[PDB]
Amino acid sequence: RDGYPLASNGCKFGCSGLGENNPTCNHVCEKKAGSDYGYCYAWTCYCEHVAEGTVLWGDSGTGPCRS
Repeated sequence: RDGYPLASNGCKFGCSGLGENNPTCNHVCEKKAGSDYGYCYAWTCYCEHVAEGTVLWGDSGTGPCRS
């Protein structure tokens, strides 16, 4: 299951312009998603094979990500 639902209106995984060092998006994807498919454009991070039952409400970069 793809991971582009952006459940958390604030942020899904790492990657966040207006935020601290939240590069977890890398390990996160290759950890629970066990895949190297990530998409970061704005203040947030996307991934594949993460929405397959897993959770999605902000990782480390979450918080001051997007409104």
